[PDB]
Amino acid sequence: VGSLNCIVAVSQNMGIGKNGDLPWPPLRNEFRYFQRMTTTSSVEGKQNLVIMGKKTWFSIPEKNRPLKGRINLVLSRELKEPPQGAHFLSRSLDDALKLTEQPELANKVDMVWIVGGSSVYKEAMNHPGHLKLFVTRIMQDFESDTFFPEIDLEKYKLLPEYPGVLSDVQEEKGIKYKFEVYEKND
Ligand SMILES: NC(=O)C1=CN([C@@H]2O[C@H](COP(=O)(O)OP(=O)(O)OC[C@H]3O[C@@H](n4cnc5c(N)ncnc54)[C@H](OP(=O)(O)O)[C@@H]3O)[C@@H](O)[C@H]2O)C=CC1
Ligand SMILES: CN(c1ccc(OC(F)(F)F)cc1)c1ccc2nc(N)nc(N)c2n1
Repeated sequence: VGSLNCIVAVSQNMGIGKNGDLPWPPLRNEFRYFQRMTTTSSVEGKQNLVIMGKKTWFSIPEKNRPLKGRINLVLSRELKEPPQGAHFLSRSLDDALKLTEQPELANKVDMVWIVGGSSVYKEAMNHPGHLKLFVTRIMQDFESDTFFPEIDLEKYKLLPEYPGVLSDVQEEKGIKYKFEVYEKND
């Protein structure tokens, strides 16, 4: 394993989802950023693993599942096999992270990316160890029914810079947004 990361886009009121989709209209360059960050692996011959909950998997349009060029793992205690198109299934986050140590993954996985939803983020964010959060701040309030867990700034430090992460305010479809990276080591 090459490390543990969360990536999310969040409104000003901490919203991430509404009725099975994002709260805001599609931001193409935000999606392009998500796909680049999650897919890009520096270790030759390895790929990244994306871990997501069951509702997040079904929120991706079927033509775009699995997320291409990544190993897709879904968390569910109800499902008996990965949902159709997905690669692995785990009943907990610890199980998923143990799975990466097993022979079928131990030499394949470079970065692990938690791509949502809320319960997955909350647990990962309180997981010991070095962890980065890649947060897109959507700089407006949007009505939401799913929210990002609190970021404890006593442990997570906002970085001044990060390679491959544009620093400046961005705007698509009249909506301003900014890419941030946070890091903890505990
Ligand atoms: N803005 C963004 O960056 C993102 C937005 N989204 C949006 O967020 C919403 C989906 O989020 P949310 O409702 O939080 O759903 P999740 O994706 O977290 O799905 C929840 C289901 O996942 C399973 N689950 C979650 N955590 C675990 C776990 N730790 N161990 C075992 N199973 C687990 C359970 O399945 P079971 O009941 O089968 O046990 C649970 O019912 C959607 O609206 C989606 O569009 C999603 C990701 C990112
Ligand atoms: C929910 N999800 C998602 C939804 C739909 C998709 O279909 C596709 F790929 F566009 F075809 C792909 C990814 C997203 C979408 C944008 C996201 N942004 C950031 N910064 N962080 C996340 N975790 C996130 N996750």
